[PDB]
Amino acid sequence: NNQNITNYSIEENIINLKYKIRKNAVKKINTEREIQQLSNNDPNKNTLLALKQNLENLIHNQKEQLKTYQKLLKTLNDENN
Amino acid sequence: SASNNNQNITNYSIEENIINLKYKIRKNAVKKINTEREIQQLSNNDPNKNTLLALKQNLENLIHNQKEQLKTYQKLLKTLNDENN
Amino acid sequence: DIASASNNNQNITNYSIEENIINLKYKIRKNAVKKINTEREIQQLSNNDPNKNTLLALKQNLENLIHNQKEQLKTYQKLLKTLNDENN
Amino acid sequence: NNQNITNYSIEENIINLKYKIRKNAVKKINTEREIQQLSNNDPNKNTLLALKQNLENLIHNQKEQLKTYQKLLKTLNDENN
Repeated sequence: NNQNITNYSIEENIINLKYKIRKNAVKKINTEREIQQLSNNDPNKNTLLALKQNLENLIHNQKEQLKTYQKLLKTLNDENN
Repeated sequence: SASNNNQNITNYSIEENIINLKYKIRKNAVKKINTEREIQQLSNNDPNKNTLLALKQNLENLIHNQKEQLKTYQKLLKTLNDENN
Repeated sequence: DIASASNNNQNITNYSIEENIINLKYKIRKNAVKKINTEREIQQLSNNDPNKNTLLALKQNLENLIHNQKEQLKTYQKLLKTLNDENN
Repeated sequence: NNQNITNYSIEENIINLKYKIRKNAVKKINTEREIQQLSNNDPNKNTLLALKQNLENLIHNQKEQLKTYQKLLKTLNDENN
């Protein structure tokens, strides 16, 4: 009479986030890289920096998705664990 | 001679990224719907209510930043499929 | 033991899983469109071009992705009928 | 000209794939360990089996999309340009 894997579907959603976070971080750094190699370019330099910014927010929103799943998994395995 | 393509591969890489955001947006609208419903099948007390509430708010930002991501990727290729630099 | 079936009240079994299947449904539909694109640029392409090979090297794997995603959906779905929604 | 934006877009598909493969790898390993749960051949061990093995198919599939993209980006240093 024990829940089987139990804290499993929330374990792997946490993993999915860590690796989505570090991914778009790498993507972010590579957009800024690209932006820098462009100098007084055309209407691509400003489109990229928007895309860069969009990535920063996507990273913030995923970090708080993570913190919840993270902080929540410390909750349900509170007392009696 | 000239072979005026080169951009061949980047119309491609932008279209597929556009497709991706369009289906992510619609996918997350469902997740938001689902979330609002389990909220409603929950107590006014239960802590997991507050968790769900937040994951819904985070889902409201996500959809919004993916609308913005979409518009962008559009713009980049969108009109400026017009030989810029 | 045998009190009424309030499993439908407050549980993250209906949840967590539910979300994963919604994820798969829409990845399946996304990749179908993506493959349709690849079918299309393979139609408008050359038959001797360098891109026909890469494009004709991307559809392929989207076909297998679509198949492996359809199977993932049956599984997670089977894991749905099995627990709550006990086949009715 | 204008090939900076193109090396960018391929690179962004490439970075997205490295991390999808890496993420899908972590999920297999963690599904390799947990699938030897605790002998007690329970029901949901059947489900973890299928899940894990569709991870292998995902990984091998991403690994192919990414070599191509990598091979494609490679079409730039030397040969072309």
